[PDB]
Amino acid sequence: GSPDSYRSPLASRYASPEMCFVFSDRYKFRTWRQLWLWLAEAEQTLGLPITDEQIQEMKSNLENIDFKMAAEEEKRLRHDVMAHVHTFGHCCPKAAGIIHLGATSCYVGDNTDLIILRNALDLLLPKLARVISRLADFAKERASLPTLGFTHFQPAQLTTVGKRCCLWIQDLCMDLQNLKRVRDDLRFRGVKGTTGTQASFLQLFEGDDHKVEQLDKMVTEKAGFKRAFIITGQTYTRKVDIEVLSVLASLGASVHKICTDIRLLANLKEMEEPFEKQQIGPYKRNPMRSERCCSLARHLMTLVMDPLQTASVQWFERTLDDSANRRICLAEAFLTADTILNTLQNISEGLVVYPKVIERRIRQELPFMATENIIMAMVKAGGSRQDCHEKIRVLSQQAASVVKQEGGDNDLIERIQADAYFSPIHSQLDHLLDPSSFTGRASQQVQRFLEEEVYPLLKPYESV
Amino acid sequence: SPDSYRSPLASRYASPEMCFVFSDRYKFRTWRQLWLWLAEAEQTLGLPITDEQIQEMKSNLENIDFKMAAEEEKRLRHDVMAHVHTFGHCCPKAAGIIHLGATSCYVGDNTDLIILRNALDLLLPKLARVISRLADFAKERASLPTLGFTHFQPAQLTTVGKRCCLWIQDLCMDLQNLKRVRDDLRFRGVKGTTGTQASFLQLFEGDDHKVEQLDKMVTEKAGFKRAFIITGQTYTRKVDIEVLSVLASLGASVHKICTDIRLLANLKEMEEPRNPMRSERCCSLARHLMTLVMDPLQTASVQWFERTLDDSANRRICLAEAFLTADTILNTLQNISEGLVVYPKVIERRIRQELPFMATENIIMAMVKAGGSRQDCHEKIRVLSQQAASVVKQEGGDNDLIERIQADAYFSPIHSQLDHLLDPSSFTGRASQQVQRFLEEEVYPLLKPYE
Amino acid sequence: GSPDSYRSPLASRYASPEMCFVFSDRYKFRTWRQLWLWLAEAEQTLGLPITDEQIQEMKSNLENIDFKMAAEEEKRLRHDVMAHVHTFGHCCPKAAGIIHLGATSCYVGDNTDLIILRNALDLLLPKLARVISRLADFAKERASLPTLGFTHFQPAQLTTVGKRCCLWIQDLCMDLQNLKRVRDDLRFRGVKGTTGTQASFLQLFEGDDHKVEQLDKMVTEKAGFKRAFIITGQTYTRKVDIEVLSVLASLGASVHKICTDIRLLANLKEMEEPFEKMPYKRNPMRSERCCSLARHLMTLVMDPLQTASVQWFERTLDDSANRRICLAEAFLTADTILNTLQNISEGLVVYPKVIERRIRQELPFMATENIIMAMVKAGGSRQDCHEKIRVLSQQAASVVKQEGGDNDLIERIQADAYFSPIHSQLDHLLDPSSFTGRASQQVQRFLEEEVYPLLKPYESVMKVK
Amino acid sequence: SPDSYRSPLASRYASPEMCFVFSDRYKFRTWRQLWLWLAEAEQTLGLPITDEQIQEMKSNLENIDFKMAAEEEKRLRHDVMAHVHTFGHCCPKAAGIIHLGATSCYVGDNTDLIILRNALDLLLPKLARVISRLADFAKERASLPTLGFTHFQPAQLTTVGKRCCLWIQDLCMDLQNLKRVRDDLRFRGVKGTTGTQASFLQLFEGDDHKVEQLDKMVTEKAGFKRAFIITGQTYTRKVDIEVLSVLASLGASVHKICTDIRLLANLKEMEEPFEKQQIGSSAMPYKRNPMRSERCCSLARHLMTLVMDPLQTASVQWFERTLDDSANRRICLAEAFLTADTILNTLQNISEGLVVYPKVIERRIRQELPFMATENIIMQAASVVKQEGGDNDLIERIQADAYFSPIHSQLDHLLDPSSFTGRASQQVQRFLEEEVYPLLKPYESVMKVKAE
Ligand SMILES: [Cl-]
Ligand SMILES: [Cl-]
Ligand SMILES: [Cl-]
Ligand SMILES: [Cl-]
Ligand SMILES: [Cl-]
Ligand SMILES: [Cl-]
Ligand SMILES: [Cl-]
Ligand SMILES: [Cl-]
Ligand SMILES: [Cl-]
Repeated sequence: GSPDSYRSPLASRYASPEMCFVFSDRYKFRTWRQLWLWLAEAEQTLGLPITDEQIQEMKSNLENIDFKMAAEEEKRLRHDVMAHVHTFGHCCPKAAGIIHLGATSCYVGDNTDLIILRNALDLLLPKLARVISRLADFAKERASLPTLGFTHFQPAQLTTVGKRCCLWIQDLCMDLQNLKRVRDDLRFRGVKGTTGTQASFLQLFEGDDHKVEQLDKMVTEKAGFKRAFIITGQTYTRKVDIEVLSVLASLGASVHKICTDIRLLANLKEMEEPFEKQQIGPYKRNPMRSERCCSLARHLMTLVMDPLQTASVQWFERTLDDSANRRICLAEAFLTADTILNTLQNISEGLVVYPKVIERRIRQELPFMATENIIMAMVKAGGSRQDCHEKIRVLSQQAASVVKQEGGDNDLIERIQADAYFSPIHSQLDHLLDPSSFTGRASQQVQRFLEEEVYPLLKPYESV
Repeated sequence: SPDSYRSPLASRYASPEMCFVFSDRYKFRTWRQLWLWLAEAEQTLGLPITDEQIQEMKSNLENIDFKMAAEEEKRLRHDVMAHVHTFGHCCPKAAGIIHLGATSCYVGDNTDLIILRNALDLLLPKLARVISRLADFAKERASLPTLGFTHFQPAQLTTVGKRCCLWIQDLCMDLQNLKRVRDDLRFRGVKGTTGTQASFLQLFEGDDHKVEQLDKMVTEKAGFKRAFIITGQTYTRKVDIEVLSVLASLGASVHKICTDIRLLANLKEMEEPRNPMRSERCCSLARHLMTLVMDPLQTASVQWFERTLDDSANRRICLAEAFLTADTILNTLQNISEGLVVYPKVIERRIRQELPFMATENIIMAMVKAGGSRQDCHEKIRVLSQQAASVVKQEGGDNDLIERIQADAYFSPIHSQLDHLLDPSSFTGRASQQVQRFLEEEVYPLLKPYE
Repeated sequence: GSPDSYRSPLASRYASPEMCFVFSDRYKFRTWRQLWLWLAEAEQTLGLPITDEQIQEMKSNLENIDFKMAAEEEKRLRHDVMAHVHTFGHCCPKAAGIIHLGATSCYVGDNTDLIILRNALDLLLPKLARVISRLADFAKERASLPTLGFTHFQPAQLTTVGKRCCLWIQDLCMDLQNLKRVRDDLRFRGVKGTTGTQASFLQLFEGDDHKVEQLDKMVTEKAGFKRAFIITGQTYTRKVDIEVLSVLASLGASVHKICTDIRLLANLKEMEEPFEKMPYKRNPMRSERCCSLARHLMTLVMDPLQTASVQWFERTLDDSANRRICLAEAFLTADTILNTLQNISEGLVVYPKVIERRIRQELPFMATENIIMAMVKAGGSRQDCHEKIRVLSQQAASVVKQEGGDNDLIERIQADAYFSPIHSQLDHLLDPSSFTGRASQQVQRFLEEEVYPLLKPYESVMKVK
Repeated sequence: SPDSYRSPLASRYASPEMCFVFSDRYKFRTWRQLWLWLAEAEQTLGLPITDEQIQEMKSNLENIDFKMAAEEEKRLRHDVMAHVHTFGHCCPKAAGIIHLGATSCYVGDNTDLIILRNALDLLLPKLARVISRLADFAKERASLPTLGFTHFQPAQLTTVGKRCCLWIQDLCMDLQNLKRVRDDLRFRGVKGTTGTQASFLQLFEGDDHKVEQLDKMVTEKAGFKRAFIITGQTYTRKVDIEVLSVLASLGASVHKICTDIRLLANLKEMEEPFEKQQIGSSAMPYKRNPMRSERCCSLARHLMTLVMDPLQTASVQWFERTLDDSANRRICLAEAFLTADTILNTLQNISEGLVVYPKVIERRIRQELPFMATENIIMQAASVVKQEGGDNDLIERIQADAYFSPIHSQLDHLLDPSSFTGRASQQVQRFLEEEVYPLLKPYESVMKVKAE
C-alpha cells in the first residue's frame, strides 16, 4: 500500500498475515471458484451434462485468477458474480457453459462469507487456547503467593497472584466455549435461489425435489459443514452475524478487564509486562501492550451494534443495506480479535512479578485486617476482650494517623510489640501476621479450578 | 402517585409476574430464604444452630418490615446489615446466627442469580407460545403464493407461510439461546469478600472440607446444578453480558419481524388484529433491548480486581429493564400472532401485476420447445416488456404484458399455454415443502418439551 | 408505590423530586391543559367563536385534573388525548366545545415533550454550574500543591492537585456550554396538524394562510419559545432527541473520567471523598455510583440514533415507547449524577504528606538531568556524569523493585564524592515546586479567562449544598 | 495486493482527497510542518536557530523516507524519535534543533487536530451541495401532491417537495453542527508530556512569557484562532466525542432519508437517478433496485455504531493520559470520516436527477382520497378494497345514488388533490428562503462541482 492513501491499521499494522489472508480478495475469489467446482461435481453426480474434463479444468484453475479481467468485466456487466463467471470461463473454455449452472449470486457470495467466518474462528480458537494455557502455568506457579486483595480498589482480604490470574483465565475459558459453540453451530446456506425457494434448482432438475435436497446436502458436505439451513431468504439469516460478533464483543470485555488489572498492577510495581529483547548496550516501564489490548478490545465491543442494527431492519427476503456494513464489521471484528490475542500471548510470555513490592504492600495493609486475630490470641492467653479491643482501637488510630497525616509506614504491629499490655502474645506476633494464613482457600481454589475446569477444556485443542 | 415519574416498564408495559420478580418483596424474601439455607447447612455441618432458630427464620421469610429496614439502612449505611438487623428483630432467637460467616454478596449476588434465572423461566414459555402460534399460521399458509421481495423489489415468489418461517427460525434461535443461558447459569455460593472464603474458613477453624460442603449445600438448596469455583467478590460480570446479549439478539429478531409486518400492512396483504400499532410498539421496545447490551459490556470491561462497586447502580437499571422490556415484547407479540389477518385477493392482484415481468424466461423456454429461436424471442419480449413497463410507470396503468403477448402473432405457438405458464403456484419453487420439513424437523421437536 | 412491584430506582432511589416531577403525569397533563388554554387564547384573538368566560374557566381548571376519569375514559376510548379532552370538558362545561379546536393529538403530546426537555435542561444547568464552581475553588486552593503526574499511570513530570482539577473542570465547562446551546436552540413544534401541512387549521381559518402562520407564532410565544419549526412531519424531527441525549452522553463520559481519577487517587491515599457525618479505610462509593450511572447515560445515546434512523415518512409510531423510556431515564440519570458530584465536590479530602512521600520516592528518577546540568555548570562532563548517575539509579531502582525498599538514590549521590561539586545544591535541585512547570499559572489563567465567566450567570443559586 | 486484506473504505469507497488526509504522507509531512513552525517561532524568541536551518527544513517537508523511518522506529522503539532522526538525516544543518524542547505529542496530537479540521472541511461543501440539489428538487416539486404517510398508512396529502424538506432540514442541522465543531476546534500547541510545559520552561530558562509566546505563535502558524490553556499530555478526548457524535447524527439523518427513498422506490413513485450507462438506453430495466440508498444506509449505520468508541475511550482515560486511546483512535476517527465522505459522495449522486412518476403518485391518491374527503362531502367501498383488492368505488357509488343529488355536481372540485395538501407548497417556499438559502450562500463558488 502506498503511503499516499489510507491503509487500515488492522491490515498493515496490527493483525497476523493468516487472518489478513482469510479476508483478502484472493481468498474470496478462490473460494468462489472452489464453490463452483463443488457445484459442478455434485451436479454431475446427480445426472447433469458435465464431464470429467470440465471438472478437471476448473480444478486446475482455482488459483489462476485474472483480477484485471474480472474488474474490467465488472464495469460492463455491473455484476461481480457474472464478471467472475466470465473470467473463470475464459481460462476454463471447456467448462465455461456449466459454471454457476442453476445457481444465484449468493451461492458463491454468501457461502464464501460463511466459510470465511468459520476459518476465522478456527484461527482464533487455538490462539485463545494457547493464551489460556500460558496463563494457567503462571497461575499454578504463583498459586500460593500472597497479594493484597482489592475491592473498590481498596485493601481487602488477601488473595494470591495465581488466584487473581484465575479470574482472568475463567473469563477467557468462557470465551473459548462461546467461540467454539458459535463455530460448531454455524450452518451452511447451500443452494437456495434468489429468495430462498430453490425455484431455479427445482427447474434445472425438472421438478425433482429429492435432487434439490441432495444437491444442498452434497455442497454442504464438500464445504465441510455438518449442517445446512432448511429455511433462508436470499442469504443466511443476519442473526448469525449478531451471534458471532456478540461473542467477540464479550471476549473484548474480558481482555479489557484483564489488561486494566495488569496496568493497575504495573502502577503498583507488583507486576509488569515481559522484558523485551535487549538492544546491544530501565526503572520506568509503561504497560503499552496492555494499553493496546484495551484500546482494541473497546473497538470489538463497539462493533456489536453493527450487526444488531443490520438484522433489525432487513426487509423480507433480503435488503442490500447489509452489504457494505458487513464488509467492514466482520473483517474488522476478526482482525481486531486476532491482534488482541497475538498481543495477549506476548504479554503472557514471561510476566514479571516483584514479590518484595507485593510483600511490602501487605505489611502496610494487613495489620488493620489482623486485629480480631490479635484479640483472639490475647483472650486465649487469659486476657480481657473488652480491654484488648479498646487498646487495639487506640493503637490503630495512632497508626492510621502516621499513614495518612504523616505519610509514614504503618507501625501498628510495632506499636503492639512495644506495648507491655500485649506481652502475652508478643512471641506469637510473626505467626499471627503470617500473610499465607490470611489468603483463605486461594491456593486450593487454583488447583481445583485448573484440574476440573481449565485442563479439560484445553484437552481437545492439543492437536492445533 | 401521578406527581412522580413512574417507570413506563412497571406501570404500563410489563406483566405483573415479571414486575414481581424485580420487586423489593421478591428481593428481600430471597435474602431471607438464602439466610435460612445458610443456617440449615451450617447446622448440618456442626455449627451451634438450633431447630428452633431455623423454624423461627422459616416462619418469617415473608414477614418483612420494609420501613424498619429502610430506617436501619440510613443508620448503618449498609443495606445487608440493615436486613440482618431487621430479620433478627422478628426472629430474636435466631438473631445471633443470621448471616453467620457470610459477606454481603452471599445474599445480594446470589439473589441476582436467582432473579435472572426466574426471569428467564418466565420468558421461555412465552417465546415457545409465540413460536407455536406462528407455526400454526405458517402451516395453514404454506402454499399461499405471495410476491417475493429483495431490495423491497418484486422477486421470485414465496409463500406467506415460507416467509413466516424466516420469522419463526430467528425466534427458535432465541429460544435455544435463552434456554442455554438459563441452564448454564452457575451459583456464586459462599465465597467471602474477595472470593477466597477466608471468613468461612475461619468459622470452620481451618477445615477446607467443611467450606466446600457448605458451598455445595447452599447451591443445592437454591436448585442450581453448579457453583463457581473461581470468583472475586461476585459472579463474573461477564454473565450479565451473556444474558443481555441474548435479549438484544431477540430484540433484533422481533424488530425485523415486526418491520416486515408493518410493511405488509402498507401493502394491504396482512394486518394485525387502521394502523399496525402493536408491531410499532414491539419495534420501539426491541430497539431499547438492543441498546442495553452496551451497559454490561462496559461494566465488565472496567471492573477492577476482585470487584469495584461501579457495577451496582447500572445493574439495578439494565437487568430489570431488559427483562421487563423483553416480557412486554413477548406479551405483545403473542397478541399479534393470535390474530394475523391475510387478504389473499390483495396478494393475488399484486402477483398478477408483477409476475409477467418475472415469467419472461419460461415464455422463452416454451417457444424454444415448439421450434423457436432463443435470441429472436428475447428481443420480442424485450420490446413488449419495455412497453408494458412504460404503461406501469409513465401512465400509472395496469400491467398489460400478457395482453401484449396474446395480441402478437409471433407467440401463436404459445398462446394456448399462457394461463399455465403464468400459474403463480408454479413459481413458488420448493416453498411449501420447505415449510413442512422445517416444522417437522426443527420447530415441533423444539416445542415438544414446552408443551 | 408498593414493594410488591418493580419501582424504577431512578424515580425511587436516585433522582431529585424536581426532575421526577418534570417527567410525571401531573406535569404532563397540566401542560396539555396549558397548551389547550394558549390555543383558545390565540384562537379568540384571530376571531374564532371563543368567549372570555370559556377561557377563564380553562385557566381556573389547569390543575384540577381527575386522573380516575381520564383513565376510565382512555380505557373506553383507547385514545389518551380524547380522554383528556373529555375529562377537561367535564370540569369546564362552558368551554368543552372549544377545547382542542382545529388541533391534532401532537399539538399537546409533542409540544409537551419539548417543554419537558427544555425544563429538564434548565434543572441540570445550575447543578452543573455549582459543581464547576466548587471544583474551581478547589483548583484555586490547590493550584500550587505539587503532585506526581501520571502518563500510562506511571510517574511523570509533576503537576499540581489544582492543575489536574482543571482537566476535570474544562470538560464540565464544555458540557455546560453544550447543555445551554441545546436548551437555547430548541424549537417549538407549534400547530402543524396530522402530517405537518396544517390542513386542519387552514380549513378552520377558511383558507387564510396568514392566520395559520399567526396562530403558530402566537402559541410558540405563549409557550416561551423564541422559534418554531417551519418544517415538520407529524412531530418535531427526532434528530432533536439525538442532539439532547448526545450532549448527556458526553457529560457522562466526562463524569466517568473524573470519578475514575478520584477512585485512583483514593487508592493512592492522596485524595478521598468528603467525610460524612476518620475511619482508616474508606471507599469512594459516590464516585463509583457516578461512574455506574454515567455509563448508562453513554449507553442510552444508541436509542435516539436508532429511532431517528428508521422513522418512515411523516412519522412512524415506533418512536413512542422508546422515547417514554430513554428521554426520562437519561435526564433522571444525569440529575442523579450532578447531585452526587456536587456532594463529592463539597469538602474533598487531600493528604499532602502522602502526596509528598510519593513525590520523594519517584522524583529522584526524574531529577537526573537537573543534576547532570549542575555538574556541567561546575566543570564536569555530561557524558561522565550520565554514566555515573545511570549506575547509582540502577542500584536504587533495584532497591525499590527487587528488595521492596525506599528509594535511596539521593542518599547514594550524597555518599559519592564525585558529586561533591553539587552536594550543597541537592536540596534545591530536588525542590518539587521547581518540577511542576507552569501548572500554577495555567490554573490562574484558565479560571480567569474560561471558568469564572461561565459561572457569572448562576451566582444567585451558587450557595445551596 | 489482493493477497491481504485492505479496508473497503480506502480501496472501494472514500474519495482520494479524504483518503489522503488520513495517509501516512499527510501525517508525516504535517509532523515536519509542525517542526518548521516550531523552529521559526523558537528563532523569533531568541534560540540559536539559523535561517539556513529553517530553509533546509522548509525544502524537505515532503522528502520523507518512509522505509528508513519505519526501520528507525524498530531500532529506537519510538515513532517520533525515528522521525526526528530521519528528518535530521536529510536536514543535517538543522538536525540539532529539530524538535528542540518539545515532546512527542507536539507532532502527534497537533497533527491529529489538523487532520480533524481538514477532514471536516472536506465534508462541509459536499453536504452543502447535497442540500442545494435537494433544495432544487423541493422547489420544483413544491406543489406536486403525494400521499402522506403516518404509520406508513395513508394520511393527509403532502407534496413531494414538502417531504423533501424533511430530509433537507435534517441535513441543514448536520451542516450547522459540522461547521460549529470545525470552528470550535482548539490547538494543543506546546504543552509538554503532562501538560505543564516543563520542558519549554526549562528551554527558556524559567521565562514564562516566552513559553506563552511560543504557544501563541505555533497556534497562529497552524491557522487556529485558539489554543487550549489546559491539557494533560493531549487535547481532551471529549473533543473526539464531539466530532464523532455529529457524524453519528448525520448518519441517522442519511439513514432515514435513504429508507424513505427505498420505500418510495417500492411504491414506484420515486427512483434513484438513471446511471450514465442507462440514460436513453433502449435496454432500461423494469425492476430497478435502490442500491445507492441501500449503500448509504449500510454505511450510515456504521457511523452511528462508531460513536461508542470515543465515548468509551474518554470515560477511561486516567489522569494526564493513558495510551489505550491510541489504536482505537487510529481506527475510529479515520473510519468515521471515510464513511461520511463516502456517504456524501453517493448522496450527491442520488440527489442529481431523482426520478418521479406522477401518474403512479396520482393513481395512489385516487385510491385513498375518497375516504379522506368524506368530511368535505357532508357540506362498503373499504370492504371491497380490503377483501377484493378492488379499485375504490366510493365516488362511483355516490354519483349513482339519489340521496347525493345536491352534492353531485361539485364532486370533481370536492376531490381535487391540490385542495387536500394544506399549506405544503407555501411551507416549502418559506423554508427555502428563510432557512436553506442563507446557509448555502457561503458555498456558492463550489456548488457546480460534480458527483464522483
Ligand atoms: Cl493449547
Ligand atoms: Cl431461484
Ligand atoms: Cl443458489
Ligand atoms: Cl472473607
Ligand atoms: Cl459469602
Ligand atoms: Cl391536519
Ligand atoms: Cl396540530
Ligand atoms: Cl514537559
Ligand atoms: Cl510539547
